[PDB]
Amino acid sequence: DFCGAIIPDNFFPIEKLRNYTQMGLIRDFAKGSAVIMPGEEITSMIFLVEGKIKLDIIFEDGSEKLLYYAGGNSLIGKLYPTGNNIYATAMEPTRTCWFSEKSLRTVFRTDEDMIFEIFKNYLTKVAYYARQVAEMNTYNPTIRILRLFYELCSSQGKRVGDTYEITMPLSQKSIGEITGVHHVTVSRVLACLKRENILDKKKNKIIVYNLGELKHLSE
Amino acid sequence: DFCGAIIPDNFFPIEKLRNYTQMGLIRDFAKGSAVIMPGEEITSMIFLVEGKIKLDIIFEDGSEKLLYYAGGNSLIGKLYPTGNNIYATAMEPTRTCWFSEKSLRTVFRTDEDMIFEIFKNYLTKVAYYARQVAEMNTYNPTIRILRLFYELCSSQGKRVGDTYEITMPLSQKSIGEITGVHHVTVSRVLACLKRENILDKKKNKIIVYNLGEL
Ligand SMILES: O=C(O)Cc1ccc(O)c(Cl)c1
Ligand SMILES: O=C(O)Cc1ccc(O)c(Cl)c1
Ligand SMILES: O=C(O)Cc1ccc(O)c(Cl)c1
Repeated sequence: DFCGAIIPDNFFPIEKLRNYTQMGLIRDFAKGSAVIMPGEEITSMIFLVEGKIKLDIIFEDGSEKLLYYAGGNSLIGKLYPTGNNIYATAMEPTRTCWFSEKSLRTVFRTDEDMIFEIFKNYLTKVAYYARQVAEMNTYNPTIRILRLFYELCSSQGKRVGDTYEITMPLSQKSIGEITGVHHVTVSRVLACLKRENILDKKKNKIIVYNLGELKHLSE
Repeated sequence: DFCGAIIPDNFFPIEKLRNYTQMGLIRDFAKGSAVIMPGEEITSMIFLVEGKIKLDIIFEDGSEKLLYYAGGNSLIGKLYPTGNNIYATAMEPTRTCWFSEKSLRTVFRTDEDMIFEIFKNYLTKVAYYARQVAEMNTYNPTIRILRLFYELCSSQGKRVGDTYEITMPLSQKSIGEITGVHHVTVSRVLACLKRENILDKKKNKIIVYNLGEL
């Protein structure tokens, strides 16, 4: 039920939509191709059967920002017009299933539970972005990075000996995209955390040596 | 079906839920009372039958921010736990209707259209906050105040003579709450826009003398 998200990646997946894909339209996308073209008006939920999509917002002046990443069993909830210009691209070969409003009616008539999984998915997203705005108005850049690593360890940290391991690739670029923080500050904070023997943000893994001090510093 | 919003106030109203409130639980709140108490686990959608609610988030250090205002026909979508601490107060006497998951099944088994109205309401909320995150990572505080005014004018501004008039109560305080800007910046921007002959943020109205400039 739990509709929390720490990072804007794989928001509340709904594997069970796989059972309904013959009610929608299968559309495939080569690596680097546009799932949602800039300016295109989308009026379908887009279910990600397999692959990976990066979904950005583009402003009036052409400026572009990450909204989220999506992988297998993710849902793009763009059933109605929103006034935002979205650009979504396939990061690898990607199979999607596009569900119109009418096709969704057929889904819910078959399985009423699908309704509530989609509410979960929407709610996850609201809670994540609403919190993020508030947090950006409350904590400074270094604090946001520390709060991110703390929350991530608290959530996903697996006790390996005297440490917690977070088994994920989280690049410096992505931490910047997520936190809004510029690259030099991201570099500097990561480097201190490692020099202070607190955490070591590696390529394929984050090792937290001293979670109590990360928590303390995040405050 | 338009799911845009400029102001985090009265997100996508669903007046038709008025038809189904006998399927939920009616709860009234006096002015100043908590609809959602800080630290309360909410597992209900809450429909606002009449009145007005200010809905905030609270962080672990007790610091607090506005998420949104809500009036008649508004929906609070907190059906499941989110991990956020939410405090929602009645700004005037307010009648609410709480829908559990169970009761929402009853509603949807009666009228399938209500599922899509709820999707519209959620979508409007995701589109609002997601844009705002990105906006905050792209544009400095002053530019976000100027974007607020321009967007407001070209959606709601009625072309009256030489100027542009937007009929709404938008206080300096709430301009800050929305844009994330400190009160002193908001004053020093607004008193500029009047002095330059571009905008006047009077109490009840907003008069844009030059939209091209804005
Ligand atoms: O990934 C698949 O399920 C099939 C698929 C989809 C999209 C593509 O561009 C390719 Cl090469 C294959
Ligand atoms: O399309 C929008 O404006 C925002 C958005 C983007 C992607 C999604 O999955 C959702 Cl629910 C909304
Ligand atoms: O509960 C949250 O975490 C955020 C939130 C608040 C109010 C709402 O109406 C929704 Cl859909 C989400």
